[PDB]
Formats: sequence, C-alpha cells, structure tokens
Amino acid sequence: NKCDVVVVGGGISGMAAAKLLHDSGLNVVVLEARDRVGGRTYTLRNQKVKYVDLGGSYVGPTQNRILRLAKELGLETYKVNEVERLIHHVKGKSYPFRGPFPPVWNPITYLDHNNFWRTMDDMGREIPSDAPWKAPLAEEWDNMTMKELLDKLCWTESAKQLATLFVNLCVTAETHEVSALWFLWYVKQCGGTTRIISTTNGGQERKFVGGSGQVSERIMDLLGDRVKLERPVIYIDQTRENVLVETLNHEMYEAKYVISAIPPTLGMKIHFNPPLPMMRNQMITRVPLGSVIKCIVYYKEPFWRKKDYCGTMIIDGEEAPVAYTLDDTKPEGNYAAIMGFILAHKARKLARLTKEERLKKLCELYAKVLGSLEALEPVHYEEKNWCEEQYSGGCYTTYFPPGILTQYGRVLRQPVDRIYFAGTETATHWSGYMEGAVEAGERAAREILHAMGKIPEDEIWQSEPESVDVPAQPITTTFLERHLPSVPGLLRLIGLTTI
Amino acid sequence: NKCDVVVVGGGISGMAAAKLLHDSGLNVVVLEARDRVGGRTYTLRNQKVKYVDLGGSYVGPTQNRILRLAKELGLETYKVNEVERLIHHVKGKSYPFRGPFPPVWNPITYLDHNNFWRTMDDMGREIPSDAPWKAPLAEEWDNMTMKELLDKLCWTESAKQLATLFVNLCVTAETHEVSALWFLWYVKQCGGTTRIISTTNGGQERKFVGGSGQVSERIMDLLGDRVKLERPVIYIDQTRENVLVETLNHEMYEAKYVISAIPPTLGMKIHFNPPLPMMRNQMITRVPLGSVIKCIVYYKEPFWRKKDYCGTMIIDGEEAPVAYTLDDTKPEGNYAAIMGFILAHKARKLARLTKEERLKKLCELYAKVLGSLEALEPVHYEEKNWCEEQYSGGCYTTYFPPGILTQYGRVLRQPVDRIYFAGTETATHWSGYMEGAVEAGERAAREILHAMGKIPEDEIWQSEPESVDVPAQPITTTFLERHLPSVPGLLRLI
Ligand SMILES: *Cc1cc2c(cc1C)nc1c(=O)[nH]c(=O)nc-1n2C[C@H](O)[C@H](O)[C@H](O)COP(=O)(O)OP(=O)(O)OC[C@H]1O[C@@H](n2cnc3c(N)ncnc32)[C@H](O)[C@@H]1O
Ligand SMILES: *Cc1cc2c(cc1C)nc1c(=O)[nH]c(=O)nc-1n2C[C@H](O)[C@H](O)[C@H](O)COP(=O)(O)OP(=O)(O)OC[C@H]1O[C@@H](n2cnc3c(N)ncnc32)[C@H](O)[C@@H]1O
Ligand SMILES: O=C(Nc1cccc(F)c1)c1coc2ccccc2c1=O
Ligand SMILES: O=C(Nc1cccc(F)c1)c1coc2ccccc2c1=O
Repeated sequence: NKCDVVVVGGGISGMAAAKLLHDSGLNVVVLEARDRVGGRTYTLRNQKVKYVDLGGSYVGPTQNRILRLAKELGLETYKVNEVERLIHHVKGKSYPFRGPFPPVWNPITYLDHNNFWRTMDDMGREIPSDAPWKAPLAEEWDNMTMKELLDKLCWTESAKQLATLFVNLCVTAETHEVSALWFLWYVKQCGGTTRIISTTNGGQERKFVGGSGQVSERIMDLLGDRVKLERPVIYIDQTRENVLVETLNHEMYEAKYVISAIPPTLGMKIHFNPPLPMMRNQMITRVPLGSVIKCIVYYKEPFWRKKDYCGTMIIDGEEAPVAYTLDDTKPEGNYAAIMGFILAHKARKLARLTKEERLKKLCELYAKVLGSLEALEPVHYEEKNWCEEQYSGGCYTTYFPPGILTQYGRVLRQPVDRIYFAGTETATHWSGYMEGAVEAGERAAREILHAMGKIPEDEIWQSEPESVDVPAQPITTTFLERHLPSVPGLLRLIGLTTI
Repeated sequence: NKCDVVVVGGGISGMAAAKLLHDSGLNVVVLEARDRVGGRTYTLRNQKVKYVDLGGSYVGPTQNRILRLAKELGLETYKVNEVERLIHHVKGKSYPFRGPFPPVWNPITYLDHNNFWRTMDDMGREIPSDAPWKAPLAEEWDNMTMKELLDKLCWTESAKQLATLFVNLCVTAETHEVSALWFLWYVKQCGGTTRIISTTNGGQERKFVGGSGQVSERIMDLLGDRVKLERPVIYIDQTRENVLVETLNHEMYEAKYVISAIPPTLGMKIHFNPPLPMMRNQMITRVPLGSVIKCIVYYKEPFWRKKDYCGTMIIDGEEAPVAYTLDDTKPEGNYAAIMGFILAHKARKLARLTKEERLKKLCELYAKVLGSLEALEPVHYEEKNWCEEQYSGGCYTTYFPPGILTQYGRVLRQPVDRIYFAGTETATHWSGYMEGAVEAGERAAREILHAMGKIPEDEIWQSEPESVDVPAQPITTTFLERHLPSVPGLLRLI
C-alpha cells in the first residue's frame, strides 16, 4: 500500500533505482510483472548447463557502473575466450584473423572499409550523447535510414555487407528499419566503433561468473518483501496528492513519486490519469524493440580451440541463420558451448521452425564455418526468442525509425508530473546495455532525491570512477587510418592529376 | 457479464460489427474506453457552429458501405462546396484552377508532375489490396521510404513539393516516416490518385448532415445498455471455456468470442493471457498513427465565393501552418467556415501555441491565400489535436514505417484463438476511412458467424451494391497523360 517511491519494473534499472533509494533511507516498492526479476537479463540454471545467460550477458571496459554494482553485490567477471583466431565467413569461405576489425586485402576495398568505420565515428563526434537531436545535421541524418547511408557511403559490396551485419548485430534490426541519426548516436554513446565491436578491450570482453541475473536477484535479496512479483502495473493516477499505482492482480499502491523502469513502448500497457502529454502519448507508439533469438549449442569439448579458432564467427549474408557467435564455454573450460544470435528478420523467419530444426541448421552452419564435423555432435541446446516476451517487447533494446528521434527524443526522460523515467533506453552512456540500465536507474532515483530537497541539482548526474578490475585501454588510430582517402577521395585525386 | 460477443471499441468499426451481430440475434456488448462513442469521429454541437466534425467527416463515391449504413440509420449527405475555383498557393502567390490536379505550365515541370501521379498508379496496379506484401517488388518497395521514392522520381522541386504535400495530407506523416510499399498500397486501395485526392467524384465529395458522429451515436441508440461507456479493456484471458474480458473499472465480461475494434497499436493497452503470439506481440509496437490538428475557422459569410474561390487551398512549403483547406460551410450557406489540417511535424511544432495563437496564424495565412482581409475577422473557432488522445493514438490512421508491412502485415487481421480483428486498419478498400471501418467491422462479425457455423466461408467477405445517392463516375485519363515521357525519358531521347 503506502510508500515513498513505487518503481515499475524489476530489471537492472528498476532494481538499481530501488537500491539507491532504499540506501538513502526511503521506503520503496518494486512492482514487477513477471514471476522473476532481471527482465531482459535471465540466467537459466539446470544440470546440463550449470548456468547460462539467455538474455543480456556481456560487460566490458568503460562500463563502470554495472561493474561497480555487481562487485558490491559479491559478483565476479571472467574473460570471454579470444585467445585463438576469429573467423570472418564471406561468400561460402572462412578467413581467420586477429584484431577486432575483419580485415581486407584488396586496396580499393581496404580504403572503403577504413573509410566506412572512420566515417561512423566522424559523424558520431557531431552528435551530443545527451541530446542527439542537437547534432548540426540532426534532421538530415534522422530523415534517412541506415540503408540509405550505407548505400551512399560504401563503394564496395564487401564494406556494405559487413556494415549491414554490424547494424543487424548492434541493434537487432534491419538497416532500412532504423534512423541513421539514431544509429550513429547509439554507436557513439558506447564509445564508438572499436569499443562497441570488440571482445578484448570492448563491450564483449567479459561475462559474470554465475550469470548476470544475479545482479537483479541479489538486489531483490537486499530489498526483501519490497519486491512484488506478478504485479503488472495497469494504471497510474496522478490527480490526487499522492500517486496511485494499480496492478493487474487487484492491488493499489500509494506513493509520493513513481519511477517507470520499463521499455518506453511498454508504457502503453499502463492507462494514465490524467492522460499523458501529447508528445509522450505518441512517442510510446513509435519506438519498437529489435528482434533476436539467442541460441547456445553445447559440445563435449571446445574443439574449435584445437584448430586455433577462438569460437568467434562473423558470418555475412542471407542464408546463414546466425550472423555472429562467441565462445560460451565456462571459465573452468567445461560446458563447452557456442553462443549465436539469430538477428532481425531471421528471428521472425526462423521462429516458424522447431527447437530441434533450429539446432540442426545452426550445427550445419558451424560445421561449415569451422571446417569441423564435430560441430554436428551437440550434447545440449538452449535458446530464447525475445520477440515473444509480452513484458520486454524484444531485445536488446529500443530502436528509432526514421524521423522519430528528432521529433520525440527530447521527451524520452522528461518527467511527467511525479513520474520519472529510468530504463536503459534513457541512458547517455551504453544505452541499450546493462550499464545504461544502472546509469538511468540511479539518475532517475537522484531526480526524485532532488525533487524531495535531499540533494542539490548538480548531484542528479554523477560520474563513475574507473573500475580497477577492468581497466579501459584508450581507442587509438594510426596515421594511415586517419588520412587514407575514401574511394571517392581517391577518384578525385585521380581526376585532379589527369588535368 | 455473460454474452455471445464482446466488441472492444465503440467507433464505427466496433459499432458496425455489434449491429451486425445483434441483427443476427446474438447478445453483444460493446466496451468503450471513453465517455462517448465514435472514436476518431467526433461531432461537437453548440449554438455557434450548430454541429461540426472534429474527427472524420468526408465520404464519397465508391464508399458504399458507410453510405448504406448511414442511410439505414436515417442520415443524409450534402456536397462539399466545389463550385468555384480551387487555389494552389506556390512561392507566395495564389494560382486558381479547376479539376482535381493542380496544373503547371513549364514543359519540364509538366512532364515531371504528369509522370509522378501516373507512376503512383502504375506501381499500385502491382499491389494486391488484400495482400500488399505479395506485390512482386514488395521487399524492394517496403525497404525504402516515400522520401527516397520521391527523391528518385521527381526531377523538379515543384513536383517534389506537391508530392510531399500529397503524402502529408493523405497519411498525416512525413515522407521519410513511411514505407513506400505501404503508401502505394494505401493510395491504390482507395481507388488510386484521382479518387483519393478528388472532392467532386472522390473521397472528399460529401459530409453527413448533422455530423458523422451520428453513425456511432445512432447504433448506440439501437443497442441501448449493451454499450458500456468508460469501460477501457485492460485484460483478456482465453485460457478457459469462455473468453474473459476485464475493464479498468473492475467489471468482468464473459463471451464466446471477442472483436478487437481498436487501432492496432492500442492492443498494447491490454494484457493478454496467454501472451499473444510473437508476431502480433511485436507488430503492435511497430504501427504508429499519424499526427494532425483539425481546425475550423468560422466567418460571417463564405466570402471567398464572391471572388470565384470555392474555399479549397493547397498551400506548399514549410512556413504555412496549414497545407490544405476545404469549405466547411453548411448546405444553406450559413455557418460559413474553412476547415484546415495542420499536418504531421507541424502538428507537433504548433501544439506548443495557444488556441488563440493558432487562430491568428490561420487567419493571416487565409488572408494571404484568399487575398481577402475578411479572413482576419473570424466569428468563431474550433479545433482538435488528435495527437493528445490516449484512446486513438493519433489520426487519421496507422502508418507503416519502412520494413514493417512485409514482415508483420499478414498478422493484422489474423485471429488469435477467439479474438477477431476489426478496425479500419484491417480493411481492404478505403482502409483508414469510415468506409474501411464498416468493411472491417462487418467482416470480423461474419468471421465469428462462420466460426459459429451460422454462415458459410464464402459469406465472410461480402460485396456492396453501389449507392443510388452517391454513384461513382469513371476515373479517366487522356492519351497524352498516358504516353508523355518522364523527364529522364525525355533525356534518353536526347
Ligand atoms: C534480451 C537480450 C538483451 C541483451 C543482450 C542479449 C539479449 C538476447 N545482450 C546484452 C549484453 O551482452 N550486454 C548488455 O549489457 N546488454 C545486453 N542486452 C541488453 C540488456 O539485457 C538490457 O539493456 C537491460 O537488461 C535492460 O534493463 P532495464 O532494467 O532497462 O529493462 P528490463 O530488463 O526490460 O526491465 C524491465 C522490467 O519491467 C517489467 N515490466 C514490464 N512491464 C511492466 C508493467 N506493466 N508492470 C510491472 N513491470 C513491468 C519487466 O518484466 C522487466 O522485469
Ligand atoms: C481523427 C481524424 C480522422 C479522420 C479524418 C480526420 C481526422 C482529424 N478525416 C476523415 C474523413 O474525412 N473521412 C473518413 O472516412 N475518415 C477520416 N478520418 C478517419 C476516420 O475517422 C477513421 O478511419 C474511423 O473513424 C476509424 O474507425 P474505427 O472504428 O476503426 O476506429 P476508432 O474510431 O479509433 O474506434 C476505436 C474505439 O476504441 C476505443 N478504445 C481504444 N482502446 C480501448 C480499450 N482498451 N478498451 C475499450 N475501448 C477502447 C476508442 O475510444 C474508440 O472509440
Ligand atoms: O557490433 C558488434 N560486434 C561486431 C564484431 C565484429 C564485427 C562487427 F562488424 C561487429 C556487437 C554489437 O553489440 C553487441 C551486443 C550484444 C552482444 C554482442 C554485440 C556485438 O558483438
Ligand atoms: O490527397 C488529398 N487531397 C489532395 C487534393 C489536391 C491535391 C493534392 F495533392 C492532394 C487528400 C487525401 O486524403 C484526405 C483525407 C481526409 C481529408 C482530405 C483528404 C484529401 O484531400
């Protein structure tokens, strides 16, 4: 019934918010729709796998908030296997490599790839993390899709195909589905292309020992009975002195303030009194989540390592069900496994199949890419299609179609009377990730602390000390990377000389 | 409590479905979220206006279902005034014209405009009304926006500005927001460019005497206490023998079947048990409605008619708050008024202003376009910003961003166990309109009658006899319109 703050949603964002508020001495309640906490994180436990992350899993350098939160809760990380060679599989053949970017030998294609990644970051530097709609060309860039941008930028099919994979993998959406402005913002707010694509020194460096679901679970243990499971929120009434929050199972909660810690569009599942202001009313119908099936195939041994492959496969084109894999073997070397994503339209297309049919297509793919008959001998399989989740809407995160971020983006974390907005979507650093969930939950909690006169305004946004356990190597470029011409740059140089 | 069919939503679609089911002898209940029926139609009555449609208003030839339903309920139509000249206002000057398409005189611009309209209809001929995702180039066209298509097709800024206005006015959305496939389908399923843009012999020919809200009101009158107002549906449970439908005010309704007659995305306001299938779960997050403020400025007299202007203004460019107007005067020449739409991004931009500030901007625009100081002397004003509506999501209808129609379009009218889907968005002819609302409501009702064994499969979709009161005249083209080259066509020859 009565409390200081109701937090709607018990994912990492809502739990981080509730914890901060609880630690500050307030009375918080967390209302969670599901029979579990963690949301878009979910750690399955059984005897065949021990534990496995079926939702969000990876953490890495520069994600200091999630690292700090997890460390405080008694959790540890380990490094995702990247000892041996990565594979880029292109036009039916595998090309092993080292370093984060799949390399290319053809001089023209080399210039085109170099320019593609460089230009993503060049454009990113024009986009403020906390206000992407303030970019000087925000309108122009928001009114084109990523498909249009790649069609203009990539002078080779090689670069276009890799760039397309990059978009699909980063945002679980097609290049023609997403705004160029929003995509460029998304990458820049993770620290740019190198940081977002890298295992070693990037976003995919590490996993939590025992699964990421422990973050939300251990906060629930700290909060005790303040977390209410199977309480989907249906109604928020701000017409009276205290806010009234009603759940589907016929309970009413009364609070001074509310934190909405659910994906933005999932706000539609709540009926509001008074109605939401116009811009938010429409925004929450314009912001879908992407589409992904996360699939883990288990093997007797991590046999790929014996061929000097680390387990990372980057697999171009249409026929492959999975475009990206990582080694998911436990740090101890057992429960050998390959994690792969079925992305964007393929998550829709292949959902028609049975679990056994998907397993077979994945093993056949892995056998070809790894040149290994052992890939046809799985011992176990787990998967999760996040498109089917009523209380997520998709994974990893919300994407913005063309035109939406400039028209509606400014209201994403704008309070609505006594409702404040958390959720990874409202973060300014690693939005879309567990890191962003912590940033947003803690920031929303401090907004309320400020509204209550407990902290000054300059304490709402708080910097985070660098992790001593996961130091961040800087992102660097070479002279040639900075100054080599694009393909059209080279052609201009050719035209000028012959004159 | 217990009934045969629960209809969620008391707009035209839900009302049409409930009426059909009721007339066949089933016990129906309509659960309506608002304190009124009509949904995206809303007729306001007061002494100053008599009545005014602040939502959907226009009907025309080929919309035989809405015309038949309205006639049965005792309604009459009158013609939107198009006796005098239309105005196209371009680069600060008014150019009066007759006929539906704003004309041009420059030979290159002429070829470009001609080709633009012709191409929209050429592309439409390959898009099945009942399955646009089966177009031969469905993927190619769905993966581009209308902005990309227009940038490719229009060699002149003149044609591109008019085409942009056309898109904005048709679908209350920006060219870059919408799938080209979806937009081309939308036009084709209203009978093509001429039919969709025309007042005389098209979609804007007529209005209902006393307002379109009377359709939904008069069905509510027939149904009596079967219509439950202020019953927003929050929960649908299909796990047991009968379907259970719960409302926000705590009531529980039990039925054999349910019709969802709400905009597709407003399905998100309902919690489902079991969860919806994957494709629908995601679809209902991918389908926004457009943005519009409908504004009606009243005057002492329809003064524009004295200058041989009918009151239609087509107003290009960014600065104008309103891109399109029609004469809203009543049939007797009284309650003189101009109806104008503030479209798409301008609805968002100008919503910050006060009502009085919007009135001043509109009057000054109209004074310029009509070339009359009389436009600065309004006697009354009414407006409605549909972007504010929790239980509509916007107006006129749902648009599909790039990539969505091909991936999720099949899902829209697919039943989910014992839930069938009505709403104008599910129609195959004049989807987006009151006509499509009737088509979809009656079809969803007949799906349930078929499920019950009461009618055969072949009676689910029913043709409609042509209205005697509003007959359609054929859409024609000239030899030169059909065969003149495009701009790049003319360049190939040179
Ligand atoms: C799904 C997924 C996500 C993911 C990823 C791979 C997959 C398959 N990989 C990631 C990774 O490797 N590293 C990483 O940092 N992130 C990764 N992601 C994304 C990550 O999981 C998310 O960014 C993050 O978990 C989101 O946290 P947040 O707290 O912002 O949101 P949530 O988890 O969705 O929590 C929302 C909770 O709210 C409940 N809910 C929903 N509606 C209601 C109502 N009406 N009432 C009450 N509760 C509600 C949800 O049930 C959920 O628990
Ligand atoms: C808004 C608008 C619409 C419009 C237009 C101009 C404007 C500003 N001009 C039109 C025109 O000149 N001619 C024409 O034929 N159409 C025009 N349009 C569109 C037209 O109004 C619509 O196509 C039509 O009204 C749609 O009817 P439909 O019955 O399909 O949908 P609806 O009116 O939105 O009705 C839905 C009802 O459902 C209720 N609702 C919503 N959620 C719930 C829940 N959860 N529970 C119960 N009821 C719910 C709504 O309140 C509504 O009444
Ligand atoms: O862009 C990525 N990786 C990537 C790795 C190699 C080449 C390439 F083009 C892209 C990733 C982006 O975001 C993610 C989110 C959750 C899990 C993995 C990833 C990526 O690997
Ligand atoms: O396209 C339209 N009209 C139009 C009329 C003249 C020139 C032009 F480019 C467009 C209309 C489209 O759909 C509508 C929907 C509700 C009300 C009016 C209209 C139109 O007039």
